[PDB]
Amino acid sequence: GSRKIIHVDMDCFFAAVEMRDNPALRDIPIAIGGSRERRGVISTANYPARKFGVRSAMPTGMALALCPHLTLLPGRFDAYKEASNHIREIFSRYTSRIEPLSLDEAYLDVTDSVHCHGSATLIAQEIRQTIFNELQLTASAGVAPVKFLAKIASDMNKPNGQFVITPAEVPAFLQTLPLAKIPGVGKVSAAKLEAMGLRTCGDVQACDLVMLLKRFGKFGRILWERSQGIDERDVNSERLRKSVGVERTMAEDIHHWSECEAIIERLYPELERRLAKVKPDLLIARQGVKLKFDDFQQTTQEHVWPRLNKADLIATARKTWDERRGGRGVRLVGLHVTLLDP
DNA sequence: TCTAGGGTCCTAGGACCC
DNA sequence: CTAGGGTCCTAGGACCC
Ligand SMILES: Cc1cn([C@H]2C[C@H](O)[C@@H](COP(=O)(O)NP(=O)(O)OP(=O)(O)O)O2)c(=O)[nH]c1=O
Ligand SMILES: [Mg+2]
Ligand SMILES: [Mg+2]
Repeated sequence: GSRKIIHVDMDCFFAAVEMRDNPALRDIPIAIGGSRERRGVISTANYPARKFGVRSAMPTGMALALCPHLTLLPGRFDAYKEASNHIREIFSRYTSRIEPLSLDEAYLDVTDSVHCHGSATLIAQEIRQTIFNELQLTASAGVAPVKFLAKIASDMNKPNGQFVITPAEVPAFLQTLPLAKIPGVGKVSAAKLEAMGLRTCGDVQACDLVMLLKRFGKFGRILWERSQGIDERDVNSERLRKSVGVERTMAEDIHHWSECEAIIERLYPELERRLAKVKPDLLIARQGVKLKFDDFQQTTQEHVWPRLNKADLIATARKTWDERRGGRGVRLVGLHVTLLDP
């Protein structure tokens, strides 16, 4: 049938929390991320900072050259987790059909809801208002028949706005809809499509499905389908973690193995008490290490393993260091597990 | 500018299992 | 009358947050 899906997205999440807890900011360029000292990257920035072009995933050195007066914050994660849990409770007030995508995002299947006369608009509006009141955080929302259009509409009226796409508005909306606006379509994909003369969903509607399946596989099918406005993806609410890892980037050096091992020794206690939280007996289908080199190239080494143990990680990391390092310096060391199925 | 720390899913080359 | 099909490892890419 036709569903009423709602995507909720917190506006400038981290920076919003930090500004909420410190009004001395608010009107100044702030950003959450690591220092150029410790080779950091911007997690997110507030709007005054974005005015200078400060983006997420931007190297802090690049952001400081764009915004010399950028105030750099480290990040208060628990303060984000409380907000996330809170807004999720707020979501649960309206339905059980809830698929959290992160801390500040969630899909809601709100069709069978009898809350605001079956209106997803008033429901989303009330969720945003409730969030505003109970958290002093602002939020934006997308309302759509399917998921990806709810996600797209979620960004069309931010900050503190919501956008609604009706089944009757879908075809007109799809025609001049750039493929890069579709979730799952990043720079590489969009450049591939662009090179193939495809920019919009309307461009894809007049395309051969067989060709798309050839050049992209599943991605081609999904591209064609959502270009048609088809997204049979159902809001899950039973979704679970499929991995946990602990990795770190240094100022650098480490060209010696003892340094890598020391860093592993300092990384393992945390891989423990993060895994212990969601399986006290330390489950594990696979275990592994990751190394990132000075050329920014990285390698991972995992293996079938029955239970978390430091020694094996150290051995594997020794083999990765011995065989794949190639005399290169290492900027990052990482540990990783994979968990089991139910 | 000099590029985090988390995760998701997808593919694929080769190794097994039958 | 040497096994191809399918599943599993496992390393890596693209992507999102
Ligand atoms: C994209 C991104 C986000 N984050 C964190 C910071 C954000 O506060 C949080 C939510 O990400 P988002 O919704 O994609 N970004 P935002 O909410 O801060 O920006 P917007 O207001 O939604 O436009 O995730 C990163 O730590 N690295 C990233 O690359
Ligand atoms: Mg978002
Ligand atoms: Mg957000």
